[PDB]
Amino acid sequence: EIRTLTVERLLEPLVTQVTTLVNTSKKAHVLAASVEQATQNFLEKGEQIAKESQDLKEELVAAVEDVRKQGETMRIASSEFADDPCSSVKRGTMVRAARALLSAVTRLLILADMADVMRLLSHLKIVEEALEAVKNATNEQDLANRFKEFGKEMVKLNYVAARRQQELKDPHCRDEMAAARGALKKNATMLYTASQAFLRHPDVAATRANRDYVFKQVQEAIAGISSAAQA
Repeated sequence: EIRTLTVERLLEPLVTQVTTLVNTSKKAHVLAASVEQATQNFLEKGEQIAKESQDLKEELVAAVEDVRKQGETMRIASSEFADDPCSSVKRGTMVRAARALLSAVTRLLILADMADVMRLLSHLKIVEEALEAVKNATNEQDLANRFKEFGKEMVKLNYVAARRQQELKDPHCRDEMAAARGALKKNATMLYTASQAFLRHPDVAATRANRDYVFKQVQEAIAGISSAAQA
């Protein structure tokens, strides 16, 4: 089971059409027709997904093509089944074709989910590194510049993470991710202020300790986002 509203919404229609068709001459052709409809509009959504993706693009395209083939096989098998409903052999061919189709679909979706997660994680690593550079700055000018860079990454990460957050079906996961994201945002300001406090008083041990501690909180928050995002 993969939990994502996009996955569930793309899956639902096709799977229900197919399941119904597998569970039952004029009307059989109708069911087959519905399955073909579901198949083709799912195919639309799929090639769109393939286009939009920035990670694992080629693979997604291939997976879409594979869905196209299994869809054709399924159509043929299902019409030949429709023409002769009580045929056990034709039924068997149809059902095998159906399993093959759903499997292809499933592969496509799992691949896609993986692409999304990988985008998010890429952003997270980039932001983590930018904040580490904030932590390690040695004067007010370079601190300001590293924070400038961090901001530019942070805005990319924020939409991606929010999008992901919107996809999670389980509200426990959803809200957990919201808290990790809030914590990251909060700790970025605290990191900046702590680094400022250290630069202003490098003599005082408390400041270096607090800066270090905050950066640890940042790392926890980031880990928390990636964890909650992978359900």
